[PDB]
Amino acid sequence: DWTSECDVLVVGSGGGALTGAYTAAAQGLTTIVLEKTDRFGGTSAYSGASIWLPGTQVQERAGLPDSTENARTYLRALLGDAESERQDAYVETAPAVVALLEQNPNIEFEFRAFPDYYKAEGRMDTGRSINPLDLDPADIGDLAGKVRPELDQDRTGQDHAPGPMIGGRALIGRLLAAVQSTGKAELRTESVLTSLIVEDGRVVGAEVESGGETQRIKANRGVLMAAGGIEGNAEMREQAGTPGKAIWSMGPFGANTGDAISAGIAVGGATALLDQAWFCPGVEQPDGSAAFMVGVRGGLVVDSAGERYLNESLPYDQFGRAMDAHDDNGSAVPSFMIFDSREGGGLPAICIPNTAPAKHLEAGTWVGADTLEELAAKTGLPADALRSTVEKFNDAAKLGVDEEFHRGEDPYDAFFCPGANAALTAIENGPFYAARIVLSDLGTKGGLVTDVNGRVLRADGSAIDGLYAAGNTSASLSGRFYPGPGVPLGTAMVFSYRAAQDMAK
Amino acid sequence: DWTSECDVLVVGSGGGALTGAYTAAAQGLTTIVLEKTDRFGGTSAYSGASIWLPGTQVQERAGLPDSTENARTYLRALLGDAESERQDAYVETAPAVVALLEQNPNIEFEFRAFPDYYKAEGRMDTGRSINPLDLDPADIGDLAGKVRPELDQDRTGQDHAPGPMIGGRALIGRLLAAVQSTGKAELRTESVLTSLIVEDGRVVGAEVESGGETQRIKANRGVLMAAGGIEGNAEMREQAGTPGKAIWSMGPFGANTGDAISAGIAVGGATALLDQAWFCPGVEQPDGSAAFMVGVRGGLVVDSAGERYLNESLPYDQFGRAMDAHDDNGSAVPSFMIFDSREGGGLPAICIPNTAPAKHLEAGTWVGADTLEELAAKTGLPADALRSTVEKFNDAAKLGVDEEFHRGEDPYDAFFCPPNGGANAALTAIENGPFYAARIVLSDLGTKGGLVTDVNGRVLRADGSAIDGLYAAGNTSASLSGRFYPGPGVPLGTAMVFSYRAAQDMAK
Amino acid sequence: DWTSECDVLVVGSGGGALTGAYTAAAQGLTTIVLEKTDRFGGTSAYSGASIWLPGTQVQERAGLPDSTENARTYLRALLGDAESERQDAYVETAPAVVALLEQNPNIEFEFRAFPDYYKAEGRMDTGRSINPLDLDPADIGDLAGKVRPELDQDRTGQDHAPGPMIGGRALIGRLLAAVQSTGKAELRTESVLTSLIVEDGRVVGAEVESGGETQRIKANRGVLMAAGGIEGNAEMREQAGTPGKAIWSMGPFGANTGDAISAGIAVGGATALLDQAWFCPGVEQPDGSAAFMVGVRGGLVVDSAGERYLNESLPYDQFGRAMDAHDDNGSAVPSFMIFDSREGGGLPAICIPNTAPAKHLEAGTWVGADTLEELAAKTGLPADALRSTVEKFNDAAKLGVDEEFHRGEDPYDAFFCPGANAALTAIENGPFYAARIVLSDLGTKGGLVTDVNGRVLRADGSAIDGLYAAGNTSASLSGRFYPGPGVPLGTAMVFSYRAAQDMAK
Amino acid sequence: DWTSECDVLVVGSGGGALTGAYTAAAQGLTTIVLEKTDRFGGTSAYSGASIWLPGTQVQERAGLPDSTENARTYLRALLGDAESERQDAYVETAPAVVALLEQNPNIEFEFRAFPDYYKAEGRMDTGRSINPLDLDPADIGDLAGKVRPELDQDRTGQDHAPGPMIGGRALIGRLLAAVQSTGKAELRTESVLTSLIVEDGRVVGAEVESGGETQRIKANRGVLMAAGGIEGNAEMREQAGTPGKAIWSMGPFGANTGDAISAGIAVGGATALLDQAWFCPGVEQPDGSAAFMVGVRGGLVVDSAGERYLNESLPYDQFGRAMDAHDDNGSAVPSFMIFDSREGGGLPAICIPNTAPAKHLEAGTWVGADTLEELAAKTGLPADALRSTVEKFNDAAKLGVDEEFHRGEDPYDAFFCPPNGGANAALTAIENGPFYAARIVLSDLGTKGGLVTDVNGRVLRADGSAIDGLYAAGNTSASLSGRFYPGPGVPLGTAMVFSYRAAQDMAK
Ligand SMILES: [Cl-]
Ligand SMILES: [Cl-]
Ligand SMILES: [Cl-]
Ligand SMILES: [Cl-]
Ligand code: NA
Ligand code: NA
Repeated sequence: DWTSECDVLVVGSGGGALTGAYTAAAQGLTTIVLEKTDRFGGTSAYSGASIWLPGTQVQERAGLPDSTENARTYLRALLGDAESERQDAYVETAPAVVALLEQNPNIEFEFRAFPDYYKAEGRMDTGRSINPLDLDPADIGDLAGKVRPELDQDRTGQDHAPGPMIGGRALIGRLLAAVQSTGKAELRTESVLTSLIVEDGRVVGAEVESGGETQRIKANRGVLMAAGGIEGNAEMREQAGTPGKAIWSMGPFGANTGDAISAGIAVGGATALLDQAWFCPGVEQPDGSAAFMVGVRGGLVVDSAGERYLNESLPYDQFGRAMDAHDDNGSAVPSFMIFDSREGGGLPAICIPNTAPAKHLEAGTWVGADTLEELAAKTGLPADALRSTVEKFNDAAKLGVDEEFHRGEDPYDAFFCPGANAALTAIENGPFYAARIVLSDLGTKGGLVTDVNGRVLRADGSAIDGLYAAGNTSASLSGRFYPGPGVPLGTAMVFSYRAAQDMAK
Repeated sequence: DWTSECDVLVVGSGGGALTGAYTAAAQGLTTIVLEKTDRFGGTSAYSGASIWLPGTQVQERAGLPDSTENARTYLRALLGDAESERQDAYVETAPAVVALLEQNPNIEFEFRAFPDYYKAEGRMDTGRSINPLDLDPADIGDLAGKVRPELDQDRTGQDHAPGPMIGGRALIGRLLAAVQSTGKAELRTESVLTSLIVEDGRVVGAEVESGGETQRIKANRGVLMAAGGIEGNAEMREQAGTPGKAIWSMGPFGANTGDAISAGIAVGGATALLDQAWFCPGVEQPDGSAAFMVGVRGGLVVDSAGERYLNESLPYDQFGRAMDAHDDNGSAVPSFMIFDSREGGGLPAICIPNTAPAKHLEAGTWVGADTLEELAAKTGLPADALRSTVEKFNDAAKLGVDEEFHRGEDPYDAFFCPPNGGANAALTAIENGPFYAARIVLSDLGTKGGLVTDVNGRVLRADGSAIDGLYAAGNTSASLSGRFYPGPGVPLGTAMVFSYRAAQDMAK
Repeated sequence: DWTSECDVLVVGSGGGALTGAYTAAAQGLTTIVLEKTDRFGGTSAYSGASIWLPGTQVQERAGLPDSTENARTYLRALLGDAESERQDAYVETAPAVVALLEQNPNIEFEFRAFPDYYKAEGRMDTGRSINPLDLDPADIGDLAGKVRPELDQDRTGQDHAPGPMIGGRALIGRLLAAVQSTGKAELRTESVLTSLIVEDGRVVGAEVESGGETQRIKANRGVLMAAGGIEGNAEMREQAGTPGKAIWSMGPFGANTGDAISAGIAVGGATALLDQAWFCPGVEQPDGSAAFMVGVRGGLVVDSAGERYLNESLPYDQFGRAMDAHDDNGSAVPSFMIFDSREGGGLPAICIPNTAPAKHLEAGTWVGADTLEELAAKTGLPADALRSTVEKFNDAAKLGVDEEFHRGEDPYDAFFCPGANAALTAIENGPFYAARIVLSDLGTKGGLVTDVNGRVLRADGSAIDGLYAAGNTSASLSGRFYPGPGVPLGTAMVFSYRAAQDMAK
Repeated sequence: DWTSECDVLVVGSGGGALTGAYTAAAQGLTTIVLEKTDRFGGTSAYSGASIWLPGTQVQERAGLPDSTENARTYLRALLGDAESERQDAYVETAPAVVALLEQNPNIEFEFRAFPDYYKAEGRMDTGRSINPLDLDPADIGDLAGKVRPELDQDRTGQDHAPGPMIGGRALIGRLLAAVQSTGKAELRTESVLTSLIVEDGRVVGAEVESGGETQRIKANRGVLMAAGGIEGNAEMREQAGTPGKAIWSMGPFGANTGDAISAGIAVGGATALLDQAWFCPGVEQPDGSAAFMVGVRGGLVVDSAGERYLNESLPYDQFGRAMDAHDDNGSAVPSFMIFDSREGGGLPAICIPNTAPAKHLEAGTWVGADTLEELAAKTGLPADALRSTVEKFNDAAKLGVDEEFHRGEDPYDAFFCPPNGGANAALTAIENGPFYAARIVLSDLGTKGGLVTDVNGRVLRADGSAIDGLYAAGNTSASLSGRFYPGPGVPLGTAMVFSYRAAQDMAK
């Protein structure tokens, strides 16, 4: 009947999942971690591993003037009372999560400056998020080769490049080492959750595919599903009304297809926010995929009418949401980023992965021209509107003020730029370029409804015993907002920890 | 006649070239740097930026027990008296080069452990080489985007990945910022030396292609040619008898085609060591290129007879030279690296660039099999020999001693191995299938033959006389190291010292 | 005539002096540093090496929300307009000093939390001061053995203990290595300034004793005198009306006897603030010296009448100034710190150097008793007043409020303490102890009048050509205030730098 | 009858004792720790807290190429088959001890480079030992003040200096916090074991003095005696034939007077190796005591005949043993360390505690002179021999080779030497006067002879049988290392492994 048995079954291997697994395994509960693909970490591995866990011992070490209450105030100011109990659990539990994790020899974080994303009471203009320290891959042995590589390697048929493991690779490599060190955890790759097993109304285990064979794994205390969102599943996204496209998602291709959300729905779990994502502008690639565009430091962006319609320096989720709001049957998706040869043909932003300009020009995702009139012809933009847009923006750059969209009036805008306003630079030294910008995502954020301890709830608010969800398998407490750097990982980690604690009671 | 004029004309933009440029420009000499391609740095940018500049203030700050004389002793012990004057200039000048460079706010180095490569008096088992600190690209402005990206990006149609600039990218980014900061230097890309201009027997400038137009650039004090070797030029390699192949070279494809060496020969420069390179084993790629294989930590290697013939843990140049020495009509090039599934299908070494196993297996550069007999059939190796080779190696791993090739009896062999191995961290049994065989070819990190030079980088004629106004350093010059790669950073260290000395000579 | 020549002659080898020397030597000026004793560093070597240099790249790395203007506002709020130009130069120049120093491979700093000392607009409750990184003594070669050792070694006939060089020893060891690295500087020990040499009204060099021989050293650009204060000169202190005593000073015994201040007076330099010091409470030692008492976390303090008279948690300079104000009798100098056995007999504060309780008890600097009545008899304190004082304090601890002196109503009070108020802890588990507390100092702060570039001024405000002063050789811009951690070193370093820059013009 | 009762009674509070206590208390056994003095930690607190626990998770996290088997090979190569079972238990159990301890939130270690002490198969030239992380005293509350301070404070009437707790202070502070955190342990100071209580041939408890009153404490599972060696007991040392002197021992004055070893003998425990110690050269102090001399980086050493007789750069135990071997009725004890004014009068080594040169000169433990002839007169050395010895050594320094004692031919010798020496960083000419001679005596870091034990720490009788209920570890026990100090951290590492194993045995 049962192929194996454990106390805590964890589905997925991102930051949340591994934090849940660690929490369970470190207090003596036998734990099995199931990863679908041949690598641990998912999108978490791709990430910069900024983590929004405020008011902890990490920020105390840095002498940061902030607190749990200040962070609570910020969330409340942005999110309102919707999900206030989960907002409270999120900020209140951050210190304990960080304390537990840093008690492991394989884990250490530090504060790294990066501004919160909205002007509101409680905002930190320099940020409050933390990051794992760089990791020498030699220091975790055979685990390094099981961590998913960064986007710049993973989508070009490559494994890790020669430096240290940084960002998400450090996060996942350190979490894995921690989980392994407990001696209470079994880490499996190529093991796919297919359905949950329910007895007398309680989730008691799961059915799983690996090795072509199907298995049944018993979970005495519970199942934590932290297996990502629906971002890779075009059908679910289209049914939910999610903007963007699977092909533009920055999740690992084919990994996060909503399997855990579906398995949860099948046993009665309610869902929410399925039309929402962690949005970002994406630089369209030759193969139809996208690259995360972050840290804009020049150029401007136009809709298909050749006009500016947003502050290009906006945090990525707000940028993406403005694309979607402006879009009318494709007038803003794609949009076009217009820039000159100031950076030798390079686009003035950080693009992940970072495809050379020559490949884009060869494929036609970018076009270049000696004049704006010619650029307009090649892109389908109106020449007069485009010329007029650029002249107006260049006047704004001269004055150092953008009266139309107020670019360069916020610490986030200034943060990425080294004239009168560092964020406003004239577009004037040809050749000129236009890059297609699409509506990408860093995962979706809709999913199973959960309570403050990660328990999956039915439509009436009752808890499905034995079943927990966190990360993008769960509907985010953040609703339509991306409050600052590290919220996706921070929420994932806090609720995975709380789920494991609940299972331990 | 002249399109522009400067005091010091530098051809190339690797570590050496930029160090020469900095040295000239920082003491007031107007300098022009010509880079052939659209990015600065060449192979130097690809490098790990380990630099063998011993006995300097950098190693003092690490409390390293070493000195100029200890380093001199090591070179002498390996190289003998051949080029002893240039050996002396190399070690004696290192401290002044480092001191000059670290004076610049854009440049700082630190010691990083990595062992010297030969057992000899003066060897540092932990190393003595230094590296530039990681560099936030934001700290050098628009120069970051002009630095050539790492191999793992540059050969897949990509620009820099998101972290800091490290290794060669930090080296070149910092050097460029230093050169720019002088206010005496002009840095040019897509500018190609075609020939040297000689008046009354003196090199007085150069002819250069850029923008489809040809230019003539006057050099009042001299021309420093640090434009790399012949690695990318199959013809020059074949004429010279150089082993390996241009496509297997780890230099940037098409950059280093021996142009400066040819230009030097054309004005009377003598050459030497043209059959020599900085060799390394390369993991054959699906497209016929190679990947630098360094830091071997498992597996074994066989020739086409299914037998071991070298210590697989040898420093890369010695490994390469052993392939070439063993090779008889292709019996050792390619060789086959045999490994098991201990690392989940990964090859137990550092491969640059790091192509995923699945691509290799799809292309057939690697083959996998559940047994050795089958692995032998898929590679052409004799099954009995292969099986026997692996059993014997596995016995050696059990005992912790390799009596046949003495692998794991040297700090270099140990340095790259992970913990919790056996008796000998370099000897790990090949026993948990599936088993794999990867083709290994004779790659290079540049060639090291070229124009004959003196202690101040001046290009010499066959009779030993100096061609006035003409200097060479880096792989445009014949290396003082001859047939030896003494330790980490010798190619960059020699390039940097002699570029500095050339610029100092021009300043007299 | 002249024994040697240099561009810049620096007298002293504390943080200021070496920073001045570095600034000169790093831009090509030949520099000679003269240290009186056989070790470099003076009191600076003894220090914790907290440095109040606000709004620099160091605090930017830590994401600290502060700025030059915020720091300027704080000084102005405390100090008023007296010395406003020098207040401006101090805060405005801090970034450049830090930038120059961190450009040297031997120097790096980091922010370390430690609150500013007064409630006022611009205060950083977590601080804004910075510290040199720990230094492995092996990394600076033979220089390590030329750095003065910490107080816990230096006053017991010892050289450096085995760990890294930290605090002032790291500051001085890194500054020395930086100065040496320039190849433009000569570092001399056992070389004592005796008088300045003036030609045509310009200071052109100095007369110096070393090796029993007197020398004359020519200074082409100038002489920087950063040779400490008058703290070790009982006569100068008495003449000036400086409270405390030379033996109680935490300066190195006999080093800082006001030599440079006298030499300056002798060529026409005006002086100011000579009755002022950087004050601190000191734990009286068996040999009549003192130990810096900092980070009070328990106990209470009484005058000779057995009554509390100050907030015992005050920053040290305010504590010291309150002792002096209350002491119109020897009634407050000594005072008595009353504590119980909560810390096993240890005094609840940090004492530098840290003499064992058993030595104090043996010498009678401390007394112990099973009751307060007996403690009073052994100390001379009135028993009833003492008992009553402790009971009242204990009631305050119970309520969590000290109505009499408002202890525990400030971030500085809280910072050092791990009931209702962490700073108020009942004194109730015997045996009970009384330790004598005297009015110590961390150097005096009166001296030669100087301008924004460190030039020594005459009584009419005119500058004595060729002559500069900084650190405690100079009258501090801070007047009667110690604004926060690192002001003594920060002012010393900024004005030494500015002096060297002025000499370079 | 019984004053109190516990499952496991631990005598002593050094690293071993507290590790035993933790092991017992963390798995639910009630534990009482008895410390004789008013501070916890003993010599362990004084130590650098290097710990030789190879092949554990700690060295894995540093990527160190080493293993259990490599370590086993090293011990076997030095020690031979004598105590091979205990050698095996030591290396095999290290990982589990580390794992258990690092599971506690108060404990974390890291690898720190420091070479193993002998040239032999399995030596790590960089070392394999680990150290506790620096500890903020605020993180363990009232326990910090109960930890014995470092030597540089403890022997001058001082408590902890102002930095973090490091070395032994960190080790003991973290262990204490871990023990306390179990909620199963009672930590007592000023509680002195006087004798063991035996019923029907089983040790069932102990008699203990504290508060002037005598107590009887029942131990249901057993008594672990980890109360140090005989180092502080001149009578026991003289009876055993131990070289050195109590007054020169680096143990805390009066703490380790062999009380547990005597108590064990009294109930039938056999003893071994009582004439052995963990030896070191000691710089003789004004008060007749000594200071650990480690990390020699200059000077030379002579016997009373003014001649060199050993490699001065030898690891401390080998240095000490060479003094003892050469000594003939005081010809080598004291020896004289001869040095010049290169370091301003400082002795070229690390001395713990670090008494200023002026105090030595004032007391006459050191003498200074402008010439070697005079230095000789003041020390009782022959002038000609001394002069000749120094001239010969200076020639060796010039050549960079010491043909007589081969100093500077080993990674340990090099490890402590600053840069920019000459040919050999360990050999520096003695030539810039004044010249100094410092008296060097035969100090110790504890003795290593004591009660015979098995792989689980059980005290054995002369016939090899185990005394039920009785365990010993650390220097209360005879060391498995015999006459050898294999590398850094062996005294603490053995103490900790056998204390853990004893507690595990008691838990069965
Ligand atoms: Cl983020
Ligand atoms: Cl190299
Ligand atoms: Cl301060
Ligand atoms: Cl040791
Ligand atoms: Na790539
Ligand atoms: Na001391």
